Amino acid sequence: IIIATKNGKVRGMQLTVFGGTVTAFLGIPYAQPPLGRLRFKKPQSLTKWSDIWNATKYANSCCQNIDQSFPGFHGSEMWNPNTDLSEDCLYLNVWIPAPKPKNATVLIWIYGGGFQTGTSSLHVYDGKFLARVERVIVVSMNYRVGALGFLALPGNPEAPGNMGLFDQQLALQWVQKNIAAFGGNPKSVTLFGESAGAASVSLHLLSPGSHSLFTRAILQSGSFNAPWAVTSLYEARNRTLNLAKLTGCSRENETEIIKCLRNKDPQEILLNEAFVVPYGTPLSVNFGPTVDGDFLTDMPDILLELGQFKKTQILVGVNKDEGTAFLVYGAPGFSKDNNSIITRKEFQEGLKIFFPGVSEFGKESILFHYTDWVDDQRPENYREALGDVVGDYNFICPALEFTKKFSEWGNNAFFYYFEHRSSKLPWPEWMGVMHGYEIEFVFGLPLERRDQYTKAEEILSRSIVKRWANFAKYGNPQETQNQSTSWPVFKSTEQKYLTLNTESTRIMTKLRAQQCRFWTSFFPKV
Ligand SMILES: *[C@@H]1O[C@H](CO[C@@H]2O[C@@H](C)[C@@H](O)[C@@H](O)[C@@H]2O)[C@@H](O[C@@H]2O[C@H](CO)[C@@H](O)[C@H](O)[C@H]2NC(C)=O)[C@H](O)[C@H]1NC(C)=O
Ligand SMILES: *[C@@H]1O[C@H](CO[C@@H]2O[C@@H](C)[C@@H](O)[C@@H](O)[C@@H]2O)[C@@H](O)[C@H](O)[C@H]1NC(C)=O
Ligand SMILES: *[C@@H]1O[C@H](CO[C@@H]2O[C@@H](C)[C@@H](O)[C@@H](O)[C@@H]2O)[C@@H](O)[C@H](O)[C@H]1NC(C)=O
Ligand SMILES: *[C@@H]1O[C@H](CO[C@@H]2O[C@@H](C)[C@@H](O)[C@@H](O)[C@@H]2O)[C@@H](O)[C@H](O)[C@H]1NC(C)=O
Ligand SMILES: CN(CCC1CCCCCC1)Cc1c[nH]c2c(O)cccc12
Ligand SMILES: *[C@@H]1O[C@H](CO)[C@@H](O)[C@H](O)[C@H]1NC(C)=O
Ligand SMILES: *[C@@H]1O[C@H](CO)[C@@H](O)[C@H](O)[C@H]1NC(C)=O
Ligand SMILES: [Cl-]
Ligand SMILES: [Cl-]
Ligand SMILES: [Cl-]
Ligand SMILES: [Cl-]
Ligand SMILES: [Cl-]
Ligand SMILES: [Cl-]
Ligand SMILES: [Cl-]
Ligand code: NA
Repeated sequence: IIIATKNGKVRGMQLTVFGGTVTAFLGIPYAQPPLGRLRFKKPQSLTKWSDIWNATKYANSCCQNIDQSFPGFHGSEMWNPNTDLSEDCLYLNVWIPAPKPKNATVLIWIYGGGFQTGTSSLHVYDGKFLARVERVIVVSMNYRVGALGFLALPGNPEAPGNMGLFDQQLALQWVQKNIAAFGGNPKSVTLFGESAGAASVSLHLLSPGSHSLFTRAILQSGSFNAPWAVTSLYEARNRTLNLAKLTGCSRENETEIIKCLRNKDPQEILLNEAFVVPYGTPLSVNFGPTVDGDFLTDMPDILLELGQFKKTQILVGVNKDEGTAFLVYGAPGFSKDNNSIITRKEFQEGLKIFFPGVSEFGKESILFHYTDWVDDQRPENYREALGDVVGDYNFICPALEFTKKFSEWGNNAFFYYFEHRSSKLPWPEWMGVMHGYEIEFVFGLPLERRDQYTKAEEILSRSIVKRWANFAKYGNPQETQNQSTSWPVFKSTEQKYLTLNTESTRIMTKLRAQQCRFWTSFFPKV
C-alpha cells in the first residue's frame, strides 16, 4: 500500500477491476508548485517530505478556460476539467498491477487540449484498465497550459516559453528516478498522447534533454508539424505583448512586464488569453510550444527534415473524420442538432473561418481541389468537403508527413487509420468517427461490460489494447494469438497502414495521397 520514493513515502489505494486489483496512486507531486515568483518559470525540483503523502484522489487540474459552447451536453463537457483548477497542479498519477510487478513496461500518457486545456484526471484517461489487463504501469501528469504554461519572452528566463513541455519532462524524469520502486522498468517507457499530447510526444522525440527519458512513442491524432501545433517566435512575442496590453502590464523593461503579470490573479490572465490572437480559428492555439533555444534548439521542421531526433520505433495514426468536431465551433450552417447541410456559399464562408490569414487565391485553391465530385446533386457534398478539408490539413497530412520523414532515417514506424464510430457517441451521425473518440478504446473502457458498448466494441478495444501494449513492451504492435492481421511497417515507398474497425482490419496503401499532395506540396507555398 505504501511505496518509498526518493522524496518521501506515498500511500496508494486499492481498486477492484474486472475481478482483480489495481493499485492507484493519484496525485503524487513532482515539482514545486509554480506560484508567486515561480509563475511562468521552468518547474523547480521538489523538496523532500518526511510523512506519508496520501495519493488517494486526483489533484488540482491546471488553470484553464472551460468549453462553455454546449452547456449540459456530455459530448463537450466530458473534456472539461473534473477537479478544482489551481496553479498548484504539478502532480502525476500511477496505476500499477496487483500483485506488484517485477519489471513492468511503463506507459506515460500526455493529454491533449491544444496546449490551452486538458487534465490527466479525465475518465477517458483512467489507466486502471491497462494496468489490469496488460500488466503495464500507466503514468499520467498534469502540465501547465495556456499562457501559464507557454507564455514566451524567448531568451528571458522569467518567461522563456515551453514551461508546460518542461513540466512534462520533469515528470518523465520522476519516472526514471522512481518507477523501479513501483515495480516499473525505467528502461522500458513508452510515451503516448493525443492531439496536443501527441504533438508533445513528437517534440520529446526532438528534444535532446528528453532522449534518455523514454524508449518508444505513440502519436494519436497529432504531431508537431500540424499547422496548429507550434507558434513562431514572432507570434509568441506579439501574443505576450498583447496580453500585457490587455492586462495593463505594458512596460518597457520586458522583465518588469513579467513581474506585473505575476501579480495578476489567474482569472485575469485566463479571460484575456482568448483575444490575444487577431483572427483566431476553432483550432487556435493561443499560447503553445515555441523555439526557445532550450527544449527546442531550432525550428522543428528543420530538425525532422535533417534527421535530428531520437532513433526509435513510433506508432502513429488518425481517425476517419478528424475535422468534423471543429465545424460546429464557428462554421456557418453547422450545428450538432441538425444534419448541417451547407451551401457552396457557406462552404466558402467556412474556409474563411479556418484559414483566416490565407489569400483569396489560397482559399479558391482549397475549393478547387475539394469540390470536384461524383454526383453534384448530393446535398451533403459541401458539408463533407469542409470536414475533410479541416481533417486533412490539420491532422491526416501532417501525421503522414511526420511518419514518412521519421521512417526515412531507418526506424520502424506503424501507421493506423481508426474508422469505428463509438456506439455511445453523443454527437450527431454526420460527424462520423470524430477526433478524440479513439481514446476510450485505447484505454479499454469498452472492456467494462457494464458500459453499454457493443460486443464488437469490446473485441476491438481488446485488440487495440494488446497492440498498444505489445508496441510498448516489444516495439511491434501485433496481436499474435487470435490470428489478427499483421500490421506491416510503414515504409516511405509503399506507405502501408492498418485500418482499425469492428469488421476486419485491412492493410491499405497511401492514405489520402491526392489530398495530401495538395496540402504538403502546393499549399505551404501560398
Ligand atoms: C442547422 O442549425 C443551424 C444553427 O441554427 C441554430 O440551431 C438550430 C438547431 C435551431 O435551433 C436554430 O433556430 C438556431 O438558430 C442553422 O444555421 C442558421 O441558418 C440560418 C438560415 O440558413 C441563418 O440565418 C443563421 O445565421 C444560421 N445560424 C448559425 C449558422 O449559427 C442551419 O440553417 C441549420 N441547418 C439545417 C439543414 O437545418
Ligand atoms: C493520510 O492517510 C492516513 C490514512 O487514512 C486512511 O484513510 C481511510 C479512508 C482508510 O483508508 C484508512 O485506512 C485510513 O484511516 C490518515 O490517517 C492521515 O491523517 C492522512 N494524512 C493527511 C495529511 O491527510
Ligand atoms: C529490468 O529490465 C532491464 C532490461 O529492460 C529491457 O531492455 C531495454 C533496453 C528495453 O528494450 C526494455 O523494453 C526491456 O524490457 C534489465 O537490464 C534490468 O536489470 C531489469 N531489472 C530488474 C530489477 O528486473
Ligand atoms: C482472443 O480471443 C479470446 C476468446 O476467443 C476465443 O479464443 C481464441 C484463441 C480463438 O480460439 C477464438 O475463436 C475463441 O472464441 C478472448 O478472450 C481474448 O481476449 C482475445 N485476445 C485478444 C488479444 O484480443
Ligand atoms: C478546440 N475546441 C475543442 C472542442 C472539441 C470537443 C469534442 C471533440 C474532441 C475535442 C475537441 C474548443 C475551442 C477551444 N477554443 C476555441 C475557440 O477559440 C473558438 C472556438 C472553439 C474553441
Ligand atoms: C500584434 O499583431 C497585430 C496584427 O498586426 C497588431 O495590430 C498589434 O499591434 C500587435 N501587437 C503589438 C503589441 O504590437
Ligand atoms: C530590467 O530588469 C531588472 C529590473 O529589476 C534589471 O536587470 C534592469 O533594471 C532591467 N534590465 C534592462 C536590460 O533594462
Ligand atoms: Cl513577483
Ligand atoms: Cl468524470
Ligand atoms: Cl487474454
Ligand atoms: Cl475515407
Ligand atoms: Cl477486432
Ligand atoms: Cl499502392
Ligand atoms: Cl484515401
Ligand atoms: Na479514404
